[PDB]
Amino acid sequence: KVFGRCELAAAMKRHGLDNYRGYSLGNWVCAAKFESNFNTQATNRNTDGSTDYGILQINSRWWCNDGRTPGSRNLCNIPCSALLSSDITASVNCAKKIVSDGNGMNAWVAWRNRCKGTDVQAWIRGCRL
Ligand SMILES: CC(=O)N[C@@H]1[C@@H](O)[C@H](O[C@@H]2O[C@H](CO)[C@@H](O[C@@H]3O[C@H](CO)[C@@H](O[C@@H]4O[C@H](CO)[C@@H](O)[C@H](O)[C@H]4NC(C)=O)[C@H](O)[C@H]3NC(C)=O)[C@H](O)[C@H]2NC(C)=O)[C@@H](CO)O[C@H]1O
Ligand SMILES: [Cl-]
Ligand SMILES: [Cl-]
Ligand SMILES: [Cl-]
Ligand SMILES: [Cl-]
Ligand code: NA
Repeated sequence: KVFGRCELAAAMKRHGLDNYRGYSLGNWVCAAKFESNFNTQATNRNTDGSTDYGILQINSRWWCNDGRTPGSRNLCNIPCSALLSSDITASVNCAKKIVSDGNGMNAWVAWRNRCKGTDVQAWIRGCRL
């Protein structure tokens, strides 16, 4: 599923991601834009053999099981394929664990390089919410 911008903002807010660990909704929408282009089916292979999955490009080295990242963890206790669902519940629940793990949203490379420090509230402009 390719979400619209406000559609994704609304889904994230409903699932309690807005202001989670102090990160306003626009931070999360910006992160999703540049991680996945709002596409729940996005995947990307990393140099270490891990893969990033879904709307928030969650990495199999730490967070989910894909059976092909030897020596990795599965800290969200989920198959990585669950992070590709049109329903973003699994991705949001896992993202809450990630952003709580010490480094905040710096876990998302695209957030750190393209969203952090910018006018992220613009990502929810026009949305009813
Ligand atoms: C080349 C490149 O940049 N590729 C991107 C991927 O790196 C990225 O997916 C992210 O992958 C990184 C690296 O594996 C991962 O970051 C690591 O996360 C773990 C878990 O949170 C950290 O370990 C914690 O460190 C804190 C701080 O000391 C400890 O307090 C805590 O106890 C540790 N937790 C555990 C379980 O040990 C690592 O420190 C951290 N490493 C680095 C270098 O930051 C991110 O979590 C991954 N992000 C996501 C969203 O999964 C991927 C993301 O889409 O994007 C690639 O492009
Ligand atoms: Cl957009
Ligand atoms: Cl594995
Ligand atoms: Cl980047
Ligand atoms: Cl915001
Ligand atoms: Na894993």
